[PDB]
Amino acid sequence: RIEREQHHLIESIEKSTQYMAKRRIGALISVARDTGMDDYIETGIPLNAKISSQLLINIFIPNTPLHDGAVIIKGNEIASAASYLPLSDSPFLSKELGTRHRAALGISEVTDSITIVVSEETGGISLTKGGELFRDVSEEELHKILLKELVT
Repeated sequence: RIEREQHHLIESIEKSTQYMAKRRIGALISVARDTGMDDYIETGIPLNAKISSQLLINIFIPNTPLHDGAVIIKGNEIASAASYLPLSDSPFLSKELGTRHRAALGISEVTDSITIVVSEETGGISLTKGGELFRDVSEEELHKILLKELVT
């Protein structure tokens, strides 16, 4: 049950971000954990949808209603899309990185959530946790981190 759901969540994130990275589609996916993110869920469009790679991909297609903003995953659902996330004010964040990176950093400073970013400029995948940014991670590295952090 829970472990299978968590592995399916990881697979869904791996497959969708690989798809988007290849096509350089910007994406922002925040996975809630012990810290509650209900307040940011309430800022987006509610989906309460089953997790799948296909739905994640369709959400972030450019020039669509749901593509701007964050997807937030809570429990075993895609809770919301087009959600707002607080932007980090850190001066350490590279000027090369965009708004999605700053939003992922900002939510990671005030929650224990794991947030994944796909850069629309480079296709690189980045991850934020606990106020730190892990830039342009490999597929294997993404896999290891998600296995460690999302499987309990």
